[PDB]
Amino acid sequence: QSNATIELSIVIPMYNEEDNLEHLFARLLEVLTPLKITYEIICVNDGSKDKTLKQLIDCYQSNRQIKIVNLSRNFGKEIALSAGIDYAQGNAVIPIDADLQDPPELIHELVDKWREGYDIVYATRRSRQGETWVKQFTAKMFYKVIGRMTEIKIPPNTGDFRLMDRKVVNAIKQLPERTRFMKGLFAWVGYRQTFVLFDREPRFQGQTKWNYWKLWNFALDGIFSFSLLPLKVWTYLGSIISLLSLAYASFLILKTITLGVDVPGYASLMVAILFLGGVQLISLGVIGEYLGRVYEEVKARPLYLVSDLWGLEYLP
Amino acid sequence: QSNATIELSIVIPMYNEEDNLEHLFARLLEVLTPLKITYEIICVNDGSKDKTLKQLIDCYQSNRQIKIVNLSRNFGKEIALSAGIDYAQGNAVIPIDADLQDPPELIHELVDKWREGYDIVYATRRSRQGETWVKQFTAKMFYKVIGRMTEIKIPPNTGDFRLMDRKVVNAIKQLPERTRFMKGLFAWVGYRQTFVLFDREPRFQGQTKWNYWKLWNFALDGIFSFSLLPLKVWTYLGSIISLLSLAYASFLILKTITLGVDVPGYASLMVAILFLGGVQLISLGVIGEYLGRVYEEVKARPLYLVSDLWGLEYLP
Amino acid sequence: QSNATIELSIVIPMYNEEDNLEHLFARLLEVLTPLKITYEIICVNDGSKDKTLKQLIDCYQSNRQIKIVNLSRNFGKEIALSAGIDYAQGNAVIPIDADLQDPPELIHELVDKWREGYDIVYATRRSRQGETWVKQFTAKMFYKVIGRMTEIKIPPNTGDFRLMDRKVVNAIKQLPERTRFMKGLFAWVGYRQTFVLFDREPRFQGQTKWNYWKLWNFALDGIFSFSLLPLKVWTYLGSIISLLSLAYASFLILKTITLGVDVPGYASLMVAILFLGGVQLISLGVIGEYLGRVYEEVKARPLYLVSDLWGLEYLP
Amino acid sequence: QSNATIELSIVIPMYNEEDNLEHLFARLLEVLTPLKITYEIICVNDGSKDKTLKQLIDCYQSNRQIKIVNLSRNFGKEIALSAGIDYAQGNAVIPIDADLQDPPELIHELVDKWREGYDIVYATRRSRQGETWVKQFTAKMFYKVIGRMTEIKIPPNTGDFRLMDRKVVNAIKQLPERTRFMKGLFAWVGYRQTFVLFDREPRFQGQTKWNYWKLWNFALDGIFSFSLLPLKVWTYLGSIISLLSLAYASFLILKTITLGVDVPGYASLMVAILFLGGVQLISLGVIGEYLGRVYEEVKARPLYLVSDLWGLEYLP
Ligand SMILES: O=c1ccn([C@@H]2O[C@H](COP(=O)(O)OP(=O)(O)O[C@H]3O[C@H](CO)[C@@H](O)[C@H](O)[C@H]3O)[C@@H](O)[C@H]2O)c(=O)[nH]1
Ligand SMILES: O=c1ccn([C@@H]2O[C@H](COP(=O)(O)OP(=O)(O)O[C@H]3O[C@H](CO)[C@@H](O)[C@H](O)[C@H]3O)[C@@H](O)[C@H]2O)c(=O)[nH]1
Ligand SMILES: O=c1ccn([C@@H]2O[C@H](COP(=O)(O)OP(=O)(O)O[C@H]3O[C@H](CO)[C@@H](O)[C@H](O)[C@H]3O)[C@@H](O)[C@H]2O)c(=O)[nH]1
Ligand SMILES: O=c1ccn([C@@H]2O[C@H](COP(=O)(O)OP(=O)(O)O[C@H]3O[C@H](CO)[C@@H](O)[C@H](O)[C@H]3O)[C@@H](O)[C@H]2O)c(=O)[nH]1
Ligand SMILES: [Mg+2]
Ligand SMILES: [Mg+2]
Ligand SMILES: [Mg+2]
Ligand SMILES: [Mg+2]
Repeated sequence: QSNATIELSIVIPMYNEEDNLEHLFARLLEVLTPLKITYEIICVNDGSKDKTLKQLIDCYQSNRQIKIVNLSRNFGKEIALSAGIDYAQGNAVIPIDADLQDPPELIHELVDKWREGYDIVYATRRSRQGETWVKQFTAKMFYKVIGRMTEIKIPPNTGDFRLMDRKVVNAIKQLPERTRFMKGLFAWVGYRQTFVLFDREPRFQGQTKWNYWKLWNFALDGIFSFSLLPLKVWTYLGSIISLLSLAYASFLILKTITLGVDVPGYASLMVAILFLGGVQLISLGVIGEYLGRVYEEVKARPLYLVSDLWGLEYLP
Repeated sequence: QSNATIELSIVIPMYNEEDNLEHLFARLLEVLTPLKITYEIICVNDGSKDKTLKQLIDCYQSNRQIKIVNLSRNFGKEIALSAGIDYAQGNAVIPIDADLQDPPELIHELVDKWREGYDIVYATRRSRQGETWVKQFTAKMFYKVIGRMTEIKIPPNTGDFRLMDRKVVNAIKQLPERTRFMKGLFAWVGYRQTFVLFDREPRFQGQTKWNYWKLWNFALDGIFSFSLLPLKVWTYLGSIISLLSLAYASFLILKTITLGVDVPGYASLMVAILFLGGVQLISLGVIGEYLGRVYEEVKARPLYLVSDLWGLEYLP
Repeated sequence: QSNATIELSIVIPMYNEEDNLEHLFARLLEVLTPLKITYEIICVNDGSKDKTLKQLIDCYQSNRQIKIVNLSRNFGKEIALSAGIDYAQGNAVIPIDADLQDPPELIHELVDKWREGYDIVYATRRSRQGETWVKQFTAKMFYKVIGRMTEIKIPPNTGDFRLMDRKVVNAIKQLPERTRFMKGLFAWVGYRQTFVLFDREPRFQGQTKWNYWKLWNFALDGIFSFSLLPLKVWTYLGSIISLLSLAYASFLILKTITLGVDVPGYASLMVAILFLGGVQLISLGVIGEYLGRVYEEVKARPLYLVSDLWGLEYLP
Repeated sequence: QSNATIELSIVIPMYNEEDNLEHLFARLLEVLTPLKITYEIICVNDGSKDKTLKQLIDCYQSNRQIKIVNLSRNFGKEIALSAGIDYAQGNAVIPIDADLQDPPELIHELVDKWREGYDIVYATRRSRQGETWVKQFTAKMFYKVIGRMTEIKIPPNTGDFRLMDRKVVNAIKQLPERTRFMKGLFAWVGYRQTFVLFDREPRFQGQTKWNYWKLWNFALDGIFSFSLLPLKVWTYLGSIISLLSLAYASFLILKTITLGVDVPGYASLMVAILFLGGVQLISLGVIGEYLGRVYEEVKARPLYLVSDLWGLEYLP
């Protein structure tokens, strides 16, 4: 009997991952055989510049569970993951890395948490460990900032290693977004979510020169995709500055009448500067409010997500 | 004979509404039985953190008229109402609250007004009563402001308790909008609209610490979704300021030629400040006009709504 | 034999047009009978506040050529025309006014020009005549301005009285736009276009107190929907102002070194003011360029329009 | 046996190309007959103002390989090319010019490079030659700038003469964009790309008065469609200016306390000017970041492009 129903999809983005395919596939097979479930392995070639696709085709010829999504260009790991998840058909989908920095054995644990009713199972590191103090402090500050500014609650130490139920995968597919912060998006599609702790081996504990410009832009993407306060604060700042300018002008007139001293030219210049700056900041704040509305409209997120229905059929 | 056609949908958003389901359903059944019409009760669980969904499933098992829309997350009362209306199939749809602050008996009156040809029947409180003076004054000022700025006429004292005909429900479904002001949207879909007065009981007359930041943001949403004047005023303000700067410069030159006194440096600085501020305000106004056009485009409201046709079929 | 193919659609937007329906329909029938072609009359009730819809239904009961599009609200004459054209099915579509200020007899002439191969036949007044000098001068200046700024060539003295071939009607339907300047849109869908001159009778020559705020907003819509120069000029203005500030600073330093006089504080303030204003104007210009790109994207106009094909089928 | 499968499409945009059709078609037939492949010639009349369409119809009557796309208006060469490619159905598509400035014989070479597995084959001039020094320097500077700012790598000396595989054509059709920089778009859809060198004949080496305003706007389109840095730089500039203002104020206070001299009015004015300018530049930078996100959303580019699949079917 052929099930024809994939229970588990393993999505691996690959970029120059030759001389890693054999070990990765051996470990994955060793982990996935005891699970006794139908599975597929979607390997997404993200424009590799070496003999990765050739070895992938060699493995695909012999192993029926291997499928290849060959992207035209190198789009990056996140976009390769998105493509692999788009082409995945399992009831659960697990993104994993080809270098096996995240132990594939934990897949089993994830599957267990998936069978207890959880729709998202994050694989979270117990501690950051090998990451430098600067990286840890910046990550902690970013998470605190995004928690304060936004209404989403991104769990700590969560990477791309996770299990997503088919329902969560379809919810993520319902989000047409070109500027995606995946951590915030997974927090936003709030289903039954849990986490499984795992200690990453010292082989991959810390070895990375982080490009802090890329990290800064990633944090900016996360903040801007889920908060509009940076656009709203300016109208109130302009109102405060204009009020200060008006109060200063009133005080200058009061000193002119009660002391008989004409207002100095620099004081009038300061009043005009503050008033014009506040008016322009109010205009910028109104523009920012309307631009936030436009951004919300063009992100085109669903108003809601239905997780379960009783007595009703799902709307197309 | 099975009608298979729901005449009335009752949409109830629920968030932690356990220990209220029994009384709510008993009152609703007592009201809806004499109506002698087929009905459904769409209960929308908006991510309740207690045993609300369990009791909802218990009620759904026994009562065939109860259906449950279980949202993945807590999206808020308005979004839960939107989801329930999306899943409703009655000829008329009535959003009601689970705490029964709005008397369900008035449903009957609403249905009567629905059978007289009205497409929207608002349930309006006779007086605000228990609301504090600050709340009443802010609401009155907001309604006056939105009436002056916009072309819509939002009726006073209207809440979410209302009856919408299927035609109005479909018109609202035709509005893809992520930043929705529902009061203004219902005013904008102008069908045959009336209201039914009702005095809310002292049990729910006034007990609420209003978060005026949330109210302010709600008013901002309402003003910005139906008015573009806050974007347009800035170009005229900049034109006025630039004209004043040019007139001041002309007066300074006139005093330089007729009195033989060279222009003081502070006067020239003031002229430059005013001219640059006016030019930047004109630029901000042009940007605001184009941003208002962009906002109108991305709101993607239908150009018109057809209420009735004679000799023609409805366009798909 | 029943043709079942409407050759001509007459679209009439109506708002409080009772006591005009009898004369309008009599004149239209007198004009359209000699044409010996199948026709329909789409009357669009734009939320009339009198017994217009009742008389329209009375006429529709007896006359098989009358169809009624009843809009939910009063959306305005232009939107009512858009709805009527959307519901029209004739090979040619002619928008006409219910008061018959434009002679329906000219319809015949329009039809003639339609049979000579022209896709758009404008009905143009020979002279403005009754319009005041202010109105004529403002219209002439607006048309000159829109001709200079844009690449479209809006013909003079063209109103809503025109004939549009089905191909032009479908091209206009291909333009999803919520901020529409119909004159510019018809110029933009450039098919075989001609005009027929007609002298409007003194009964409707001039009687109108034009709301120049509405006319100004209409002109702004026309300019902004087909020109982006108001967004682009600001970056060049800022560049010029910044260059002037830098040159002034250089001249001040040159006078400081060649004359031994330290730069006065007001001169340094002026340099800073001009430099900051120019930098902010460059920023506003870059924002305006990107906003113009966004506006072009969200207007979603077709890249091209195909008028004829040889050896190919039309793309869906 | 009728193949019914076009192997090669030749897309020719034509604008006033009468007295060139005979030579163009003779040369094209001479080149395309030895290829021994099925082909079509899509001639796109871009609103020609002479007897171009008549001769095109005459040629289409006799030659079964000629098809005509008659655009309603003159939309420009690039849009005419887009329409012709949209109506092309060959496995490979080659845009060529009607004046035959690019030798059609090179088509053969392109086809050869297409059969070696390349999806895009650019026809690149060996040297610019006849172009003036100003044109060459501006082109080189523009290409260096777009290479530095963006992540795309536009090949040098590439024109519209190229071969695109059906897969690349479909990828380009997947890009709904009204503001298109085709060079950057072809760089962005990164498939197997190569180039074929060709020396353009002295008949077309250099004869052109380039409109540098149009070239400047084209370069602006290219930079803005693939870079957001012009929107991002302003927040950092504002931060720097605000920091300088704060440092200047601190230095002034330090001199006030350590020297006992009250701060001059011009110094305080300068501090206020710099602080307000920096705050407004930060606001403009935040607006620019959000506007860049909006532009990315409304460009609606696909997240990825799949070039090949193994074990999976293409997603609809
Ligand atoms: O453009 C691409 C496309 C796919 N992949 C795949 O992504 C998987 C793992 O990516 P990897 O580069 O090994 O990242 P990590 O090991 O998880 O750690 C990263 O941590 C930083 C951000 O997490 C990155 O900037 C660093 O490159 C890297 O050390 C592998 O299968 C790769 O093939 C890439 O890395 N880059
Ligand atoms: O996130 C949610 C989702 C659903 N519901 C449902 O909405 C119904 C009624 O909502 P409720 O909180 O009782 O509001 P009201 O009784 O109508 O009065 C409100 O008046 C203010 C705005 O109307 C609110 O901010 C206050 O929370 C509240 O006092 C109930 O079925 C709730 O279960 C919520 O209230 N919050
Ligand atoms: O909201 C609506 C909906 C439909 N119509 C119909 O439009 C037709 C003609 O409109 P009308 O008001 O008579 O305009 P005109 O006679 O063409 O002249 C106008 O010229 C100005 C702009 O053209 C308008 O602002 C003035 O109201 C009016 O004098 C009639 O069938 C009306 O019923 C309106 O006028 N207003
Ligand atoms: O609006 C249109 C529509 C179609 N075509 C067709 O495009 C082909 C070639 O265009 P052409 O005008 O001859 O450009 P080039 O010979 O490639 O060189 C150009 O180089 C510059 C930009 O490449 C242009 O601005 C100059 O007009 C021109 O010298 C011909 O089949 C034309 O019919 C146009 O040129 N303009
Ligand atoms: Mg790794
Ligand atoms: Mg309540
Ligand atoms: Mg009239
Ligand atoms: Mg040429």
